[PDB]
Amino acid sequence: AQRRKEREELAQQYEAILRECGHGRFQWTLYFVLGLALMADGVEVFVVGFVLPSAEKDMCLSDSNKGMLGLIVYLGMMVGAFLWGGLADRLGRRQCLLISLSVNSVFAFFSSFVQGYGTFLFCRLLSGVGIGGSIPIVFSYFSEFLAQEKRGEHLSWLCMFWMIGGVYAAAMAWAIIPHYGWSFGSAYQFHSWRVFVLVCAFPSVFAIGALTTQPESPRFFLENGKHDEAWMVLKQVHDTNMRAKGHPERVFSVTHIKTIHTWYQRWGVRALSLGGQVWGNFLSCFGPEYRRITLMMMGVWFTMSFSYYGLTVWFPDMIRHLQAVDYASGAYMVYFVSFLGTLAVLPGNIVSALLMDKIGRLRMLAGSSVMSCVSCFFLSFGNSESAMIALLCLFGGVSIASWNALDVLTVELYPSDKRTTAFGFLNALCKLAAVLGISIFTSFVGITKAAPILFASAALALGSSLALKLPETRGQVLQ
Ligand SMILES: COc1ccccc1NC(=O)C[C@@H](C)Cc1cc(C)cc(C)c1
Ligand SMILES: Cc1cnccc1CN1C[C@@H](c2cc(F)c(F)c(F)c2)CC1=O
Repeated sequence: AQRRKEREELAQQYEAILRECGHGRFQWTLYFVLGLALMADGVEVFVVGFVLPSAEKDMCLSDSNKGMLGLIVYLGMMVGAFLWGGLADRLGRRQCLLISLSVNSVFAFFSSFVQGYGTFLFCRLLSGVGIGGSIPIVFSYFSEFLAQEKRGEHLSWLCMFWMIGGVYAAAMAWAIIPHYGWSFGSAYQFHSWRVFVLVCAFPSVFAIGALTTQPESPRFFLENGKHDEAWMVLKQVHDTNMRAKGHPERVFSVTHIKTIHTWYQRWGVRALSLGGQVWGNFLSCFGPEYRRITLMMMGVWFTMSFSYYGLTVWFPDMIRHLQAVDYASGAYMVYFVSFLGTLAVLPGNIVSALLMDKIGRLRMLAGSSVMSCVSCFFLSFGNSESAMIALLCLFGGVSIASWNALDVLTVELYPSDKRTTAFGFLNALCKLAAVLGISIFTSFVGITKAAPILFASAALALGSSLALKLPETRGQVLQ
């Protein structure tokens, strides 16, 4: 009872202080810094989705060792998302993001020098574990600096870096290793998979370097009884914004902010305390206040991720089938399709950013889910490569807005002390949905076109039906 009152006062005062600080240079600099980490995450997603499965053909492997790489790295990403999301509520957003990016970079670097398939599997699994935690931490970290007036608009532009990371991975795959033999022979002669792996690790290193310059989230400090650090961070934000805008004479007027109050044996007891706190935070999401919201968010996230990652493997096989049919009358195609998808998402991002705070998160999510279902059903009517590409671009452009709205809802539906835990759980569920979608839609290669399309459309329809029951968060202070 007392704690809820104190946290409500803290949220109100934090929104007032964010309004006093304003929006400007600091927020955009942090936006680029966190976009670097999102770009690294997109690079890893593309590498798991397209590079490794094609490389498995070159690396002669048994029938048992066909799906192995992608499956196990996605499982590592699923584990890491939950782990780092849980730890971010206890150690801090910046600290856990730095640790996860360091793990990802170190093991991506190590994977280049391996001389075995199993060692490469191990290194890439650990790299996936490191990279899994980026999205929840990045989104919560950036949201805790945005006022309620335009938080949704500024959060909607974060996925462009994920798209750019996918495009960068596709371009580097096409350039460094086009139709080459992935063997553990390459001799690191530039056109090598080792060189490709080394180049793919640059965004993570740059993200670490940039993130070392940014301050920890002051909301985390306030929620954990660190008044002075949060005050210093807020003063830094205010001074940066006012100096950038040409008003260095303005003085930060905030005085006091509401605050909430052998070696291996010690490490063990501290780690047990951390684990207990993380488990308690996870179990709190299924309490009487948040259980229904958690279940509905789980359903919507699972359906959207399942449909998207099913289509990501269904579409290239359909393109290959159409090309074969035309002929009977690789990497560059994937890169071109990724570039076109990144271009087509941009109008959807513009519309979502401009309408999120104007019409609300619920209407955006519902309309975009309905349009995504309609476009997924429309995908079945294409009968040529160009028509299929245009329909997929339309589907992506209409569907990205639902993802943006769901990110905003996930940020705003949970309290600050458990936001990253809930987001990490939902992102791990999304990774599981991606695994299931890829595995199931791979079995559909030999059957027909219509059935996978109908399956994905039904999943999107279920997600749209579930989206209607979520509560609206527009106009509220950040919990
Ligand atoms: C920007 O890409 C990516 C980003 C991150 C990871 C992978 C990719 N790339 C793909 O997954 C290939 C292709 C299916 C992307 C795509 C998606 C949509 C909805 C429409 C279009 C035209 C392309
Ligand atoms: C950035 C992000 C934020 N929150 C959760 C997950 C993510 C990462 N994404 C984006 C999603 C997506 C949706 C689309 F409709 C597209 F067209 C597209 F290309 C990609 C798929 C995914 O896993």
